[PDB]
Amino acid sequence: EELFNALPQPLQQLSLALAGEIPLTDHIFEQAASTWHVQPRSLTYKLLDHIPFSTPVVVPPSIYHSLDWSKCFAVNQDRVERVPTIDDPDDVYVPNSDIGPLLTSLHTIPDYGFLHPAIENDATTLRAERARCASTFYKIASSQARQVKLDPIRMLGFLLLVQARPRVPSGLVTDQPTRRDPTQSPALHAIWQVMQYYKVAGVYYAPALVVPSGAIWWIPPPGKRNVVSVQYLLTDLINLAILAHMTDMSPTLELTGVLMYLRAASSHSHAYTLLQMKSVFPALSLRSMYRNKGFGGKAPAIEWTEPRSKYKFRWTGVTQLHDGLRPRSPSMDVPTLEVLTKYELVDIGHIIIRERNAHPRHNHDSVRFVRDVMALTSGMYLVRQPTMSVLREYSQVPDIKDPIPPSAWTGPIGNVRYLLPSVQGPARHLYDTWRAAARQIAQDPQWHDPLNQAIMRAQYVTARGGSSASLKFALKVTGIVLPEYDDSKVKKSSKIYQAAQIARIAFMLLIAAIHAEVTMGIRNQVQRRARSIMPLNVIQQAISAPHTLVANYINKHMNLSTTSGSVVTDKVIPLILYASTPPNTVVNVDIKACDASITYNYFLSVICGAMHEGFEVGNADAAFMGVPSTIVSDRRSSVAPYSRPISGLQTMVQHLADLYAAGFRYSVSDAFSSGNKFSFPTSTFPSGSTATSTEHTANNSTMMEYFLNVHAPSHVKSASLKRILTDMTIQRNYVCQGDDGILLLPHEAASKISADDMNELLTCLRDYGQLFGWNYDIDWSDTAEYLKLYALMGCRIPNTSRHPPVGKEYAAPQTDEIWPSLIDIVIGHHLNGVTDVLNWREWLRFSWAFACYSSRGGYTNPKGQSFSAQYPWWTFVYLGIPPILLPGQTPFIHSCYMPPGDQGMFSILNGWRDWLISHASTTLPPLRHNHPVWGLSDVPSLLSQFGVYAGYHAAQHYRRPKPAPETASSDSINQITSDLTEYLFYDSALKARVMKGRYNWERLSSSLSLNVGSRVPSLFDVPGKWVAAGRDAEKPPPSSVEDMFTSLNRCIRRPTHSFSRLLELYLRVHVTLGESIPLAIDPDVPQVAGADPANDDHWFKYTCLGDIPSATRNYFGESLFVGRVVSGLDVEAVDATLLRLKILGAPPEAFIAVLNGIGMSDSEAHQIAGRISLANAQLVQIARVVHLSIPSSWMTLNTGPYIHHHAYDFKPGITQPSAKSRDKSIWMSPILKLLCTSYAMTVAGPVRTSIVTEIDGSAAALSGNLRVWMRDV
RNA sequence: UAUAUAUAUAUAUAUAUAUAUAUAUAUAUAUAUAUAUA
RNA sequence: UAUAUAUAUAUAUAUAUAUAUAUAUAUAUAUAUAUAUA
RNA sequence: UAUAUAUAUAUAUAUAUAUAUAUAUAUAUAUAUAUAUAUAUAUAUAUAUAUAUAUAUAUA
Repeated sequence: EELFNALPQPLQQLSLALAGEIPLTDHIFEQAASTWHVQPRSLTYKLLDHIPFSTPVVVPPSIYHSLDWSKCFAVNQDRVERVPTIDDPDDVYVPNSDIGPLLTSLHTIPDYGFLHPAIENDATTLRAERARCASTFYKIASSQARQVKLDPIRMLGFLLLVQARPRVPSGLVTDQPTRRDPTQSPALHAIWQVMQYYKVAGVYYAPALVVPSGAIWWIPPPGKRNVVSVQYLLTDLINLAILAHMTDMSPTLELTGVLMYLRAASSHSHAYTLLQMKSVFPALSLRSMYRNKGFGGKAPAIEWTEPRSKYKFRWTGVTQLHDGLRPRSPSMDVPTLEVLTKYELVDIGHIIIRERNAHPRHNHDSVRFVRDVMALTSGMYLVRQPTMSVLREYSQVPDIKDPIPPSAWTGPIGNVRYLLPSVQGPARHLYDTWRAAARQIAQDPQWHDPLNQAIMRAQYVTARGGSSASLKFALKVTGIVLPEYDDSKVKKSSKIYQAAQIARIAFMLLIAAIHAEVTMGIRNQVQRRARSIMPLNVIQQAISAPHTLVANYINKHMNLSTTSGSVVTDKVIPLILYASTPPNTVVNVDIKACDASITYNYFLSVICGAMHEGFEVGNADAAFMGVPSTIVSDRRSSVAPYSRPISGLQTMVQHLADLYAAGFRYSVSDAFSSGNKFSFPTSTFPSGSTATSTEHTANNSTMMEYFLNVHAPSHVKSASLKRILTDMTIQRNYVCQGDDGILLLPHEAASKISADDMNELLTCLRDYGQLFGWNYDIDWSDTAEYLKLYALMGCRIPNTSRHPPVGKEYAAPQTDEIWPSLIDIVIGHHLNGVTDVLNWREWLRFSWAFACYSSRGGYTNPKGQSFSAQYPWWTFVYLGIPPILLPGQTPFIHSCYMPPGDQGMFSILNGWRDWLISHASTTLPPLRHNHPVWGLSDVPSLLSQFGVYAGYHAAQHYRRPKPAPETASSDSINQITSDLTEYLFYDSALKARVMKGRYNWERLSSSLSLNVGSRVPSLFDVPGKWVAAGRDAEKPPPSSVEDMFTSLNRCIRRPTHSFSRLLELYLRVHVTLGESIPLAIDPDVPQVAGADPANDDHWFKYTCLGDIPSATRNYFGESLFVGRVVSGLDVEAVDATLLRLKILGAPPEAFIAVLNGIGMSDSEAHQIAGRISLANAQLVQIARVVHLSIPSSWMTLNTGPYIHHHAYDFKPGITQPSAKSRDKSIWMSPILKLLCTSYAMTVAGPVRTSIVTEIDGSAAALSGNLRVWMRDV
């Protein structure tokens, strides 16, 4: 491969290491990283010359047809709009224009350019129209290019490097070498052809270059001109090329994707063109697979347990597939082909359909094909001008087909109107439901509990926030002089900052401020319009409390919130799998825009009236959250009007209804556009975070229930449909979360419902939603779409396109981040490639290349010095990336499921133990006195020679700079503290409780001499945590950066030869692997697409353990003792301390002090303390006391039973008696089991039984040291 | 000039039957290559 | 040279899918004729 | 409306006193580490004295 010869020497070495030829070393690790940072990026394109492509792809010159930008922008009413070219009002995206004329030249790199300083000045100072339009166009065009985790060229360099040389085979019988090869990929050939336009003297000038402040462009010569779309096309091509290789797809499918992108790029508005024909691929493949005759195969047999509210499922065998079970819904070929005819891409459909017809039976190949084809959709984070986005989304109002007549209301109650009893229909149903819930909320001593009140107030504060300026204005307007703490370096717009200002003020004085402006933000998306973030101010968030509370009660006490408890997201996995099984018919539904359709004229007025009436049952004089009862005029009786008191809850409703009727008033201040901030109101619900899911899920459930039980039976025609539609209820037939929803039909007896009845049913539902202005957007394709998860016949399909390898969202014109953060990006990037099942061997190779580039970085003072550093590669091992090849071992023996942290280290060393010991003896002189785990052979020196300690400690170092304090600012720190504590401790009982607990605790901890300095979670530190978070949200000063680099280097250079005490002790255990465990399911049945004999290790791991989490006796430790806690503190810290105390045998008052330290009253403290026992605790619950946790990668596997009865901590016939844990086994055995299973999961291949065989020291010695360490911390 | 109904012709779509072509799967025969045995 | 296994090609048979042609039925559009109304 | 004088209030500057916070220096106490000195114990080396053995020289 001449390309391998083209690489420079260090990169050739790195490629050899990645191929598994040689063990990786820090030396070559640096040489590769360094040289990448010094050579120009264009050379990566230069590498493409040495690929003899043989693919049938032609790049039409139609691409280079820049449409003039001047006609794509205009300003009216002093705002820069997009003025769409086509008559479609949605063409509001970046056009296809030549950016060239707007460029100057840089002094550093003369070839590339940036915006004219003249243009931006005139747009800023003169507000000149054309200047502003040019600026806006330049800003957004640059931003669209910036939507990548790093420069795409670097990723392309990674792909070439790994693909430059075939990987060496391992000894495994399932290690199939790659079937795909270069010179056959249409993507790379396409990149070659298109890039031929950008060379002048064989130099291959990149069309653009991304920088921290955005992206720069190259000035074209007089002959040529660069269209911004080309850059986007390159990114899509590179992303597709990487994905195709990792997914190992046929070149034909990649060919179709290339043609797909080219056609989109040829026309104007590359983004808009792609967006229009988005769903073509899933419709062609996923929605229509088995609509033929030769159907068959094996399918999972999943059963839903009787208490369906618990969402518990059981795998109970397999089911043979046959024609009677084949999908009933019509295919999707006709509409898709009709759409494709518009863009004359019918060939793509013909190719896809013909290829699809080669999979008549459901098996691994079929789903693998589906996974690959669905991976063809564009992975670009689309971005448009926020001004257009806000103008296009919130300009919608629902259309009600039968409005509530005005005569249907009673007389006013000051603001609200009650609903007349004579009114029926869905509105009546909605009214009663909310009213009933309001009644239940009304009398509930759960509130007025001071602890619960603390939870609600604390829930309102986060590091982020907004609308602070509106807050300061509104209160200053009403004569309220708020405090300030600027010297305490914390952002004013933080929700924390405004909360501190409010602490002292009597609440009712603030009531006028709730009718104030709210700022807004935008977050871009991959396959849809960008999302919206609308953070209310703290006061508004407080007022809306009743709305949330009632919604919560509706959810938690009707359909159990339809999984909106979100305890572990994986509970939806078995649900959709069950929903997609052949015996069941499922329908996917979701509100078209629930945020935009909920409104006051129809919905909120009804809810407000119901809540206000529902609160009538209760003491009319009972203040709630500092809101006192007031007098309101009642005008229900025209003959006898009067005024009566109303409780604080009702007063809240009175104002809340007023606000909703007035409509939200937003203020847009987009930065990408130029000087165009303004404010306009809308009825669109905020819906900026999970706090909105409760309301929409409640209304979603309510309307669905009424439709099923009342509207549909009264209106449908088919008698058979009526027969099956009856005996159906939401609690066992429907789930939802926000707009999203799933509806599944009762099992038709050995049969399926007529599509005719389905059409009748679906039609009526659409009309039902049309009544009150909900577009239901339903579909029926015998698949499962819920929370962006896809299941087909009980097999999960990872939609990889939603996690593009290169793409990353950036919501601001500047990246605003520092170099070390890139490491965390790499770690998160790699995990997705594990969550989604890719070719695990090749994905690992690519990951290391990414890591190598990220391993190095530098910084420069605003005026002064530069700084630099880089990590030894062992860091990434500690961070959770398996090594490819260790010295003395064979490559590719470590599975991706290897746990991060100490566990991964221990497992690696445990396997590597014997070779290290023997090799150290030959190579080095013995150490001077005996070692606990090692002999005299002195492996630690060898590890230092490998730089293991350097990497091990380097990964421990922090990666974000720290802000500095000040003393007059500390007066503000105290002022900030005092007020935060004041806001937290509204009453006095909590303060007395915490103070008593803290005083007793330190007294006990010192006098009993457990230890001193134990940072125990307590409420007094919660404000401190808030303050630190608030100060951290600020951009750090350069001095902090310099401290980081210096500290990091010193930590790297310091010669240390010891791990943490825990890892040192963990090495004392010897673990061995026996035979394979009995299988969970039939290996024939596919469960996750791509986890097949080709991708062996995933296929092994899933097959052995089974995917369905089925903790019938374990419950994965979710039964934490402290169900109710305040924000800021960590439950996982609290229970760990409690168990640690219990193991240490502390006296009960120690528990009492600790519990009282977090607000628990003495009585409940005793009650809680009594529950603490080593028996009822779960394996993971107790094992976490020493930070032994379950890796996130395991959350999709049924590891419970294995850990329970497959990891033998003491097998009688194998273990040495020295390792017998004896009585301490009650808390020793879980630790050993966790270590054992971690090692077993580390190695590749099938899961084997794990057995402790020996502890070098006695088990007693191990337990004693552990108790010491537990007492120390 | 227009609307409605009926008949006839032509075009398009859907269903069924027959013929031809192409693709895929399975079986059998023949040829060629590679491996093993004699 | 023969046997056995694997791969590829060609021929024949059977099944499935798609396309094209012809026939029949149904729907829609257009033209022409006839009737009725304006 | 203005000027001059006196009194009172508010703001700004400067000086002095008191309180609180932060930094620096000095003193005292306590803990830990290192060095040195003195005493006691054990080991090793060297020197001197006495006894015994062996070798060599001289005398009888």
